[PDB]
Amino acid sequence: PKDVPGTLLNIALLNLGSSDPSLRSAAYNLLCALTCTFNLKIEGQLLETSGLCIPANNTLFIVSISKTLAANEPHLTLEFLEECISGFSKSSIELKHLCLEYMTPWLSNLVRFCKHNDDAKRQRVTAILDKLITMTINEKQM
Amino acid sequence: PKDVPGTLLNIALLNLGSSDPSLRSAAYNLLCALTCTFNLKIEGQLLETSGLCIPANNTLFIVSISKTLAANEPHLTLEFLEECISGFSKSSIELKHLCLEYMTPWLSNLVRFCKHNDDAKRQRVTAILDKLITMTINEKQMYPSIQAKIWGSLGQITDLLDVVLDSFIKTSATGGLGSIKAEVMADTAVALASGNVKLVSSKVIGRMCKIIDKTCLSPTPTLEQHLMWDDIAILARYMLMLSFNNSLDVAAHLPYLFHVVTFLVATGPLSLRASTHGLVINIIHSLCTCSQLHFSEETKQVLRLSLTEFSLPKFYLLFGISKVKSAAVIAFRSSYRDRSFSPGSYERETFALTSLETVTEALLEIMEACMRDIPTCKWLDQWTELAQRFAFQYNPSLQPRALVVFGCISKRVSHGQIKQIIRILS
Repeated sequence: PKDVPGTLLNIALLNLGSSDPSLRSAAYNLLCALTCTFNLKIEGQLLETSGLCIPANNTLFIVSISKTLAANEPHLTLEFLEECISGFSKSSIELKHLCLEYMTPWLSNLVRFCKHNDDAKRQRVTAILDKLITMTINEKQM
Repeated sequence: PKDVPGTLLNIALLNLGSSDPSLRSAAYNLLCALTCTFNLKIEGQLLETSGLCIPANNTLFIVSISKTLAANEPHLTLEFLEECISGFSKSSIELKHLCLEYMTPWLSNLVRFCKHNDDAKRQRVTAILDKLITMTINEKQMYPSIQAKIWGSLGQITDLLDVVLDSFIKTSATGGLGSIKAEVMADTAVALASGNVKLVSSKVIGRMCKIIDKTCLSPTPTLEQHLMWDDIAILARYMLMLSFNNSLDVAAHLPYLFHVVTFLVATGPLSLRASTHGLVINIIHSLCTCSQLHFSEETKQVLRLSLTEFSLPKFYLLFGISKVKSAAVIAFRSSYRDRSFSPGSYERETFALTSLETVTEALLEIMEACMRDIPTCKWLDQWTELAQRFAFQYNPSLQPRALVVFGCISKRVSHGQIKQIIRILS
C-alpha cells in the first residue's frame, strides 16, 4: 500500500461525488487515512467519523482538495493521472463531467517530468498523452 | 435593428460554432456589421470577406470575443442573457456545452443592475435568475459543470446574495416539501454558500428564527398544523446541507443552532426526523475540525467521545428514529431530481418531555466544555435569552418545550420568575 498513494487518492475523490449516500461517507473516511498515514498537506482538517451526512452536491469541495494537493504534492502526478484517466472510461456520463473538473489542476505538473533525464519517465508522459488523444476522438458530445 | 444589438449578437456567436462551413461564414460577416454599426470595441480587427475557410473547432475564439465585450460593453447584459438562455433550450446537446462557455463572463455584470433604482430593471434580473433555475432542474447530465460555472461564481458576488437567495426560497415554496424544485434548490445552495460562508449562513439562520417567532400570532395545537409548517420544513433542509464542512459557521452561530434543534427534535415525517439527527452530528464534527477556535488537547477528547454517543441505539430512540439502521440513507434519496417523494405512514410516535431533558442536557455539556477554552464567551447567555422569550408567552405548541429547556440551562432565578411559573400552572 505504501507504493501506490496516487492510485488510492483517485478512488477517494471519484467516489466522493457518487450518488449513494453511504458510498460518500466511506469515501470520506478513506481520504482521512491517507492524510495521516502519508502526511499529505491539505488546507483544512479532517476527522474520521461514522454517521456523517454528506451532501450529494460535492463538486467544489472535491476540486479544492485536488487543487491543493497538486500545488504542494507534485510527486503523485504520474500515478494519479494514469489512474484518473483509466477511471474516466469506466464511469457514467455525469461522472465523466466530474473527472474533468479535478483532473485539470494536475496537467500543469507534467513539465517536471518531460525531460527527466530519459529515466523511462519521459516514456510514460508520452503514454499519458496518448490516452488523452483517445478520449477526444470518442466523446463527441463533450 | 438599432434597438436590439443584444439579440443580434447572440445569433452571431451561437452560429459561429455550427457544424456547417457555409453557416459559419455567414456568422463571421454578421459579427463584422455589428462591430461597425454600433462601434463595439473588440480586441482584434475584423474584415468582411467571401470564401473564408473557418475551422469547426472554434470555442476559444468565440469565448475571447464574448469575454471582451462583457468587460467593456456592459449595457448589453440584460438583452444578451435573456436571449442567450432562450436559444439554450432550442439547441442540441453539443451546442449546449458551448453556450455555457461564453455565457459565464456576462453574469458578473448583474451587480450594476441589482439596485438600479427599482426602474423595472430590478424586475428583469429576477426574471433571468428564474430561467437559470429552470435549466438546472432539467439537464441532469451536465449537473456537475453547471454548479462549478454558474452558481459557483455568483456566490462570490457579495452584493447579489440577498436577491439570489430570495428567489431560491420562493421557487421551493411553490413545489412543496417533497417537491423536486425544493430538493434541487436546497442542494444547489451548497455551491452558493462556498463563496461567502458567513453571509449565506447568517441569512438562512436569520430567516428560520423569524418564522418560528411569527407562530405566536395564530397559535395552533401543534407545530405541523400551523400555516407556516412548509416554510419551516424546507428551510430545515437548507440547514442540513450547509452543516457539512462547517458551512454554517458554528463559531458565531452555535447558540441559535442548538435553539432550533430543541424545537424540532422528533417532529414530522420520518425523513425529517432523520435530518435533525444528522444535523447535530455535523455540527459537533464541525467544532472538532474548526481552525478559528483553539481547543486544548483535553477538550478535543471530550467532543470526540460525544460524537460517538449520539450514534448509539440509545439516542436513535430519543430522536424518534428507532427501527432505522442508518439515518443517512433515510435522510437522502437517490432519485430526488427525478420524482417527488410521497409521504407515508402518517402514524407518528408521541414525544415525552422526559426525553427532551436528556437531549437538552447532553448538548449543555458540549457547550460548557467549549466555553472553558474561549475567554469571555457569550454562548450560554444568548441561548438563555431565547428560552425566556418563549417560556413566558402563550403558545400551545412551543411553550411546554421552552419551559423544559429554560430550567435546564438557567444558572439563576428570582422570586418574580418563580411567581410566573406557578401562575402558568394555575
